[PDB]
Amino acid sequence: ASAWPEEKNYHQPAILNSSALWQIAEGTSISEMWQNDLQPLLIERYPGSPGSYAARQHIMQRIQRLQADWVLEIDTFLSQTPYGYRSFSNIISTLNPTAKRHLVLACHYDSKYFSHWNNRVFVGATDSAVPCAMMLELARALDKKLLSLKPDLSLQLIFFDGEEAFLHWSPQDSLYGSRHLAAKMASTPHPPGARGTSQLHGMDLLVLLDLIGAPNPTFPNFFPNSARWFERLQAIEHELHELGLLKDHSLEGRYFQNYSYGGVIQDDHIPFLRRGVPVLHLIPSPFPEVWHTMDDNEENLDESTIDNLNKILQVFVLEYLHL
Ligand SMILES: [Zn+2]
Repeated sequence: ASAWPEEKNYHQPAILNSSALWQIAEGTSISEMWQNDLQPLLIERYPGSPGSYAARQHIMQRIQRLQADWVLEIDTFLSQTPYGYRSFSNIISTLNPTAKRHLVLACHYDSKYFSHWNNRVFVGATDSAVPCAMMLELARALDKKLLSLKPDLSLQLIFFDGEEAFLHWSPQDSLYGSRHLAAKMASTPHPPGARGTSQLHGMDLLVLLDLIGAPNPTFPNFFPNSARWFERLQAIEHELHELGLLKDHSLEGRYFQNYSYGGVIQDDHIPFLRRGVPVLHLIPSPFPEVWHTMDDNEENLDESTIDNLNKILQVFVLEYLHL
């Protein structure tokens, strides 16, 4: 039996030089993302709501206008909830569907349900409207390079529905979309016609973005089997910084620090991690101060920090895909 599922263990990045880094920093526009990808998502969008629908259409429309050969799938399913049976819909955007391996970027597009309080509405700006916009901006910004993909390795984006609990977190009330998708992918032969390999074996790495957008985030290196990739994020941040390609940024206050975090954090990566998928969890610790508060809004977002992370992530993806 082919040993292709092991290729991910030996995969190395094709590192960009100074000139290329300058080009990537120049190619991303934080103001464009702000107006075209983020603001339309800053609305109430808990599962089943009109906003969930509007968000899903926004995300799909923005991917569909790109030149790259994105194949969009809406994975809709039912699940029991504290409010009875309900419908959910994950959004999966895939380049080269039959491609055996894919680097996967992900986040959740639902917003935690909260009844309006004193005319305030919860829109989860950092949680996770920004991660959503960041993935859209990356697809747009790297569009020309991704188009060239039209190593049997390509890219995939997942926007999970129902990451949030309807009440407070519990094993059964939360991670609706990811628990469902992880199970579906684990039982789907891949590539097509395969005898004993699944879509999960095809996942080179799950890079999950969550709670991004607040000032001074510090991301810990959570897992040893993705530690070398965390290292690459550190190196990229360091080099972009040294080249003067980051804004209001210092090494003392770097985002990717030299520290681990032993505990467990409940999030969409769990169902994948427990089935063996390598995970690079881009969630900060501590969480943003506005976490699950009506203040997790646009006003409290740190623009230059988001801009800096767009450059780091875009460089990471290009290097991973050898583009
Ligand atoms: Zn949340």
